[PDB]
Amino acid sequence: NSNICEVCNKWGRLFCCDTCPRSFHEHCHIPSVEANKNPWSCIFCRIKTIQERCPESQSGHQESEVLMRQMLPEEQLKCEFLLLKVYCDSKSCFFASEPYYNREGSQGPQKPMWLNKVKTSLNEQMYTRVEGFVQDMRLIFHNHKEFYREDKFTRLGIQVQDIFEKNFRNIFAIQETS
Ligand SMILES: [Zn+2]
Ligand SMILES: [Zn+2]
Ligand SMILES: [Zn+2]
Repeated sequence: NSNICEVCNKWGRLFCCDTCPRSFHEHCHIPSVEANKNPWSCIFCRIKTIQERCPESQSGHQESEVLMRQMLPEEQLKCEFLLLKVYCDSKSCFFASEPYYNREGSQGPQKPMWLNKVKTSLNEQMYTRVEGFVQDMRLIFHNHKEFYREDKFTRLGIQVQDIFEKNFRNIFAIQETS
């Protein structure tokens, strides 16, 4: 197995996947690495299994259909993996914890949002449809773009949104378009 966490790329107290060479810190994995279970399969492996069991799940889908899906166990897992893919980028540090807003010439957002809040919300089963999760994730980057206006720091919102969107299209097998 790898000797660094797949998500944060640091060593430490790592839990190893039994079906692939990835390793994780306990709270870097989503959901947090389970107490017992031997063997243990990581989220990458669990998603791969869904795909292998139903190869047709990879045919293209309309975003609007994906968003209306109820958060059954497979959709819950897919959103957890999508969230984890965002944390895998180092620029996610900017969006992880609760923000505050005091910049001359801007006003903070009406509805602040951050990754760890989405993480808690998924853990607590607060989202009933995929749309709930996706709306909160997109709000993170939208709030950032609006607040930072012309400061070049706005680009960090663009960059991490692009990671989110590419992974959303992959995980939920959104029909490819130009
Ligand atoms: Zn880690
Ligand atoms: Zn694995
Ligand atoms: Zn099938």
